[PDB]
Amino acid sequence: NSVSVDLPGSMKVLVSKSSNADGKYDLIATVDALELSGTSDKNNGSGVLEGVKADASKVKLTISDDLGQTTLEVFKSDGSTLVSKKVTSKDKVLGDVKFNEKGEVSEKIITRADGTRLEYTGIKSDGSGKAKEVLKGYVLEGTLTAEKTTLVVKEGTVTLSKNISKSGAVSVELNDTDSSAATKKTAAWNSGTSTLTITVNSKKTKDLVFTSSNTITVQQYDSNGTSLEGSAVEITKLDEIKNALK
Repeated sequence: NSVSVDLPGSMKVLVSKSSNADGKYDLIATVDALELSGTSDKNNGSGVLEGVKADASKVKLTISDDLGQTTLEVFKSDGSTLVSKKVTSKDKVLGDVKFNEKGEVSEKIITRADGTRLEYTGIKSDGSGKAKEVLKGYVLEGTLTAEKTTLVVKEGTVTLSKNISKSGAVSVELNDTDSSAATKKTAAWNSGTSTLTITVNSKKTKDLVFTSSNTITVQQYDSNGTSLEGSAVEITKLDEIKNALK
């Protein structure tokens, strides 16, 4: 009979134990009560399965040859224009995409392997939109363009801008409208260490590290302004980021 194969994206497919006369394997899957079926020229669970929703929407599940990626698509009833696409890649990152009534990308939610998210909404034909980053304990809000995602935190006269380029590189900057030389914050970004160093009155006050684990840490400098003291503290709420900008 059949063998179960575990799939990325919390799905299972049943593959026939032997091939048919064309050398092909039968595939069966049930995705949220919808039965999908297909035929594959591989034996491991990869290939294409199809079904039809009760509202006549077409559904297709594509499993990559190495079982590393799954793509679950919903189309309009003639199967020609996309409604939604959910892609789990081999790093277990999830891409959740909605399309407008003409099947152009309208909304995209990226769920990282650690569960943090980038939520892109109201996406227009120039790739611009609204953006939100969902971190552990807090949320950052901003905009999207074809060039970058910019998430903004404001505290007093200080604006902190976290940039995620179209390819995923992070840069951070700080602007302060304060004109007093004694209290105005300025800042320098070190991309190599993903660290923003804040300075007040020609002395370093703190390092903000934007880590590869999608967290922010804050570490203070000593009263001189030249060396770090203590240890970095992980931000766990938006208030703590704002406090670092005071």
